[PDB]
Amino acid sequence: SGFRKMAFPSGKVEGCMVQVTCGTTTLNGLWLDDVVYCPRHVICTSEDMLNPNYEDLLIRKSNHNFLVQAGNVQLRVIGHSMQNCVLKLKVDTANPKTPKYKFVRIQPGQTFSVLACYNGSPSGVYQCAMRPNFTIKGSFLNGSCGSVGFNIDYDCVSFCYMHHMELPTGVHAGTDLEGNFYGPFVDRQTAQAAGTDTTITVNVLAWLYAAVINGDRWFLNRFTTTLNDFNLVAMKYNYEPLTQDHVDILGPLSAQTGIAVLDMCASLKELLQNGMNGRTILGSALLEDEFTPFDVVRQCS
Amino acid sequence: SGFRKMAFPSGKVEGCMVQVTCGTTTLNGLWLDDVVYCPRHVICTSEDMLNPNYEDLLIRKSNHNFLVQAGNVQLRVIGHSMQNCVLKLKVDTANPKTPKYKFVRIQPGQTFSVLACYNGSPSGVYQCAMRPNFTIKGSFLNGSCGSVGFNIDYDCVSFCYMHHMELPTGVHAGTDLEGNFYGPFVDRQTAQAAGTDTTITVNVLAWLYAAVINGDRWFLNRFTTTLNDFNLVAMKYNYEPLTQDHVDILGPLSAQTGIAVLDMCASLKELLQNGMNGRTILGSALLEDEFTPFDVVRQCS
Repeated sequence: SGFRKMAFPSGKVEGCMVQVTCGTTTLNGLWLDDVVYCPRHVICTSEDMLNPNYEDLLIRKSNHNFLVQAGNVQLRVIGHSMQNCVLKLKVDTANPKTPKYKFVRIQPGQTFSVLACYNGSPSGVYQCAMRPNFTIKGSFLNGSCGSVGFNIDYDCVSFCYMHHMELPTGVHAGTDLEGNFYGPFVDRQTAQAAGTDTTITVNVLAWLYAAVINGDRWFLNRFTTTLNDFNLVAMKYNYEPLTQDHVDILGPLSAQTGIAVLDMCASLKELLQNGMNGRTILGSALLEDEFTPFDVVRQCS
Repeated sequence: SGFRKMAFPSGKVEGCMVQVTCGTTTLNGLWLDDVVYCPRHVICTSEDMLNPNYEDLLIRKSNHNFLVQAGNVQLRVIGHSMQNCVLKLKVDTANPKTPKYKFVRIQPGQTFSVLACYNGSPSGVYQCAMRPNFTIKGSFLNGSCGSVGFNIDYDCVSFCYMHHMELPTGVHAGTDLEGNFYGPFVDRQTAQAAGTDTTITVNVLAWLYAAVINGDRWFLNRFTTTLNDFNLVAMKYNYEPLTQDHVDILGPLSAQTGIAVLDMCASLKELLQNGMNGRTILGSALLEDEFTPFDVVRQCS
């Protein structure tokens, strides 16, 4: 029993982290088979970041301008290309520690682990959610660029995220491993608006189910409610709309606890309308939304 | 910028996890050089756990009664011994993935990473604190016994914790890697009292310093206070007494923020006496105590 925000074991990803340098800039890259992937802004100076023409800046670079270091080993670059906002450096050796992997583009509200890295060396691991507005609230100090987010299915690593930048607001933005940004962001140091962020309703409900399984039941109510009634309450509190697809994903958890989803929505409604009166749920004084239904099921199982 | 509860990268520990079976019971072991370490209650049935005589139960066992499996590999046991509450199985091969390691016994209020494992295979990693009452609030399902807690100093892994049991209260208890329990607990399925748990004051202060560095300053006050005045407030709120050793450890953080420790205690006092008025600090509605001063410094650096 008990409930912690758990990350995937990071070992399979640690063996893929490398350091990439172009000119003066050093950041993290991901070495898989004979390709190294890193943020294309590695080729920019701090002055370039105001308004970079990446194609033009990349033109000034040849294979020998890219220093790729894996531990103490030096890799030889035999090709370079830009794919969207990522650089792909073809190297002459396959990474012997390449795990089974896929590149996936995750959906807002899904969770993943981040291995935060500096100069190609891992420093820490944490679990987070992609926010509905396609930002992440991470821990990214200078030189963490190129650190990656991932999920693990027994032996396959699904890479879903590469860190690129901190917005002026302090939240973080990045790409999938094909270099397409999540959300409206660009790799340019300019003012950039993230949308209003909403709370991930299906995750909150999943976590409430986690709480019941673990013995916290005070929030359970006499009331029930309807999908439209609840969504009225959600819209007011900047919770994302709950759909029947969400209700269905919560099915196994409803089965385990014997609590119907709409009964649990009515508890959430009262929570939203009345607050927590200084009480806690699973040790938290706020409604937690970075556990998916899948996360809760896997941790309990 | 930004602040997350970060665990150490788990790779060095993943390569040490094995599965140990004696009779019907299977749990996790730690394979380092040519020794496997696991909880001695691996040799107990569920009936044995009421009141086990470990010496007598161990007598009925010989080397070939202990099945040690590392992935698909099978290890050969050439010796067994009981050290306090841990069994040490001498095997015929050194673990080739043995990192540089030490065994350390940590102090209450210090933090470490846990690799939660089931049948010798890792499932998740999280960061936690040893509570002042020598329990941990973990995530330990059936078969997590023998999962280990650790810190990492660049390349050395310092093992500090092995999980043994869940108390009837839902909190967890375990040993150092010499088999000495943290706290008053025994490896017996009987009612066991944990002391009153207190909040780790020096960690809360460290986290407040983290908050200032990250831009949350609302809690900063006009007041200051004294060590004895503050400790009056701490005792009332079940916070552990703050000493000059603690004030000193907070020195680097006081230097970075230009805020004297006692000024920050006065902010904490007002927080403790007035609550948070529905506000948050670093995204939390409660005062967080599982970051040490060292944790905060390392993450900011």
